[PDB]
Amino acid sequence: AYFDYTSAKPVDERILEAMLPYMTESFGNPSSVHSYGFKAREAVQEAREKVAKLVNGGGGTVVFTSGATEANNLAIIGYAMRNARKGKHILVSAVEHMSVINPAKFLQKQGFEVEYIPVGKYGEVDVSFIDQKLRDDTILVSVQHANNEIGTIQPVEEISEVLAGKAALHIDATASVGQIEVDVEKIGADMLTISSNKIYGPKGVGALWIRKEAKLQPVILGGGQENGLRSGSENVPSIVGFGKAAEITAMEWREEAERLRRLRDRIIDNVLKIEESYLNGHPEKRLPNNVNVRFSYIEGESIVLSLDMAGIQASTGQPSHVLMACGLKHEEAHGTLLLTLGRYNTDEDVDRLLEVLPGVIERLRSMSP
Amino acid sequence: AYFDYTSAKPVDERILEAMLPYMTESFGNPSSVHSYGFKAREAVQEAREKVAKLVNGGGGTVVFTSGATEANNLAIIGYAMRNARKGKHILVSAVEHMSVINPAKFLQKQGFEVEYIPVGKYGEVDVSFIDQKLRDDTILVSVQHANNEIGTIQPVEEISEVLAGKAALHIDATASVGQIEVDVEKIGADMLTISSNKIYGPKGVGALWIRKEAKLQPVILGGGQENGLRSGSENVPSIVGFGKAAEITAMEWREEAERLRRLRDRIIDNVLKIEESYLNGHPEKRLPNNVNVRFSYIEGESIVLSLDMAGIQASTGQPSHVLMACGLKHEEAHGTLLLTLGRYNTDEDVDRLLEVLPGVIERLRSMSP
Ligand SMILES: Cc1ncc(COP(=O)(O)O)c(CN)c1O
Ligand SMILES: Cc1ncc(COP(=O)(O)O)c(CN)c1O
Ligand SMILES: [Ca+2]
Ligand SMILES: [Ca+2]
Ligand SMILES: [Cl-]
Ligand SMILES: [Cl-]
Repeated sequence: AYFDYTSAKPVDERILEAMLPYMTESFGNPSSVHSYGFKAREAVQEAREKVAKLVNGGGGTVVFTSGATEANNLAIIGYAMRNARKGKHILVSAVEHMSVINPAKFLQKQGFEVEYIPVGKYGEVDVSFIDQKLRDDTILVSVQHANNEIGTIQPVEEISEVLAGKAALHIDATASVGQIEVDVEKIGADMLTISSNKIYGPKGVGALWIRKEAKLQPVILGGGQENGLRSGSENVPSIVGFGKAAEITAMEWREEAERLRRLRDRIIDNVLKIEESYLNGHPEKRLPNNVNVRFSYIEGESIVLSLDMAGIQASTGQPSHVLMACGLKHEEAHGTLLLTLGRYNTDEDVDRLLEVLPGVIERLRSMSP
Repeated sequence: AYFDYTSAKPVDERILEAMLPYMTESFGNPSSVHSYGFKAREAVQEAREKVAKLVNGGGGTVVFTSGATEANNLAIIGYAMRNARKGKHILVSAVEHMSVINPAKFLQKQGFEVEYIPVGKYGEVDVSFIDQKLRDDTILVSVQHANNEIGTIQPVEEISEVLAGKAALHIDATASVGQIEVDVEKIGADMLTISSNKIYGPKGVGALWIRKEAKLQPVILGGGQENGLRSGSENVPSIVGFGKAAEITAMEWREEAERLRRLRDRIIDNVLKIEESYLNGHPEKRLPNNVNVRFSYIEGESIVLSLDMAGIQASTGQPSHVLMACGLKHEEAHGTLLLTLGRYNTDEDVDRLLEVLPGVIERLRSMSP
């Protein structure tokens, strides 16, 4: 029973089917000026449209990348380096993915003033902090749409109203696309990170959606693909799969989200029956697929081990920077179990989790001094 | 009939077969600490071994990337930024791929002294130039193993002897792996770029092989995968395909090279029967898969168009920086046709090319004033 979807997902069989013809039969380079080239270019353009449409991104351009990490690097470093003449103050949430944090830290070494936005006890960013700390030399703000570790949905719409026409807003939507509504006009994104595999597309591809008139400096240099912003011969099969994923997700995500919510709530209601159990992240303003719970007197790693031994895959998340930002003590954060759900989970999976987990907690507590 | 293999290749059916299980069934993240994670990690390690073995790279480490462009960026910018305290003089060949040149140009903006190595009339780099221009503050030299446009094989072994224990040698081997012998001990590479699709693996993956004790600064920042040098969740299916490609290439490349040579020589012998036809690149020290010819009074683009119309895919290569570096005039470089061969070419393809091409040249010349 697999409850580790936020670490990796399976490629939907429908997506694979769409990809395969581009591997072997129609394998052209989109830059080539012959019929094989043309078909590849047409496939890429299509795929590009399907990704844009998913997030209502007609007001900007999709840039294909090798995944969310590269796209986050491009958003943070690409925008900041390109726009540094307008100011060098940057605001980054304390609970961002490391593929946003470490680029921010790189910019600190390049002379940018990076100020981290604190979060409250459920991991919600402090919007009054952003309003207070916003300056005329603030050029960029990065706040994730939601947190993939503790599930909390961020108030990005409220943030966008604070930042309107003063600083660019980068929103990492890796955890939210296909889970909750992601409309770059509603949330006011200027840049939006998207992961292919998080919507059951192929690994190894993703995108940064960039709003019209937002200028970036490329990170990857070369033959000038992606209109100069991201060089390298197009990975047409992965792009096509990503496109198919996006189209499928546009049609199916609302139903899937409700199904996952149903399984999530079953898990949470019952797991919290365990003595001295605690939910991490917001209990309602929360991704449909996320259950993050900690247990007194226990190590998360041993839960994960015990669950593995019983054929259940899970995660725990140097303790998590996210949990520490919410104010957990070292000992509290060490007892954390992360169950993340997905397209192929069943009621039987949840039955199985719920039959095993209470005894796992009991045994590990028997061991605590 | 497809003669544009250096723009894109088909994925070998055997490679696809190896990849597929990791798409849907065994889809774990190698960083995950459960059975799905373990299998993914084992697959990646294996694949990694198979790529290293192909280039005799036991004396270093394979770093997986999204392809040759990213790997070239990593080699040039990663090494240079990391080692800049030892000097900031860099030597780059005049005929390098743009995914080496544009990173070099980026470094020029960062205060590095980049000096371009000239080539002679067949595109061979001037080794006496390198010896003359090598200084105690030269930290890096980038010379491709061979040129994918004009086919010329570079004297990298001789270059390595000049540079032994004074400057790092980066060799872009994107055009050579699987065509000619690539042994990083024989050619003295400190960093070696490898492309997956160039050996009929999946697009969207490649590697930089890095010799032990060579230090690089990462370009892509995040979760610290690839031992910190290249962050991002592993694209396990593409890595596995790359690995399979490498294993297959180790076994089959010598036979394939001879077959391609046989087809190449047929083409060259007969195409040069055309009046005022000229081979570009060295006629013997040349990749088995490369035919680059120009024709007086003609535009390469119209040849390519005419060939497309007859169901033959080819290429022409702001004129090519490679051809201009060899000293061609604008008008000469504009008349260039690039036929690149591959695993699936047949004698019938060559028959077809040779039946069509002479009449194509005649018609286009009828049009010249
Ligand atoms: C010799 C050489 N170097 C590297 C590259 C870059 O490869 P890619 O566009 O697949 O990233 C190319 C272009 N196919 C090449 O032929
Ligand atoms: C919210 C979030 N941001 C982006 C990433 C980076 O994704 P990847 O490792 O696939 O590049 C992750 C890690 N899965 C994530 O969950
Ligand atoms: Ca603006
Ligand atoms: Ca050394
Ligand atoms: Cl909160
Ligand atoms: Cl020469």
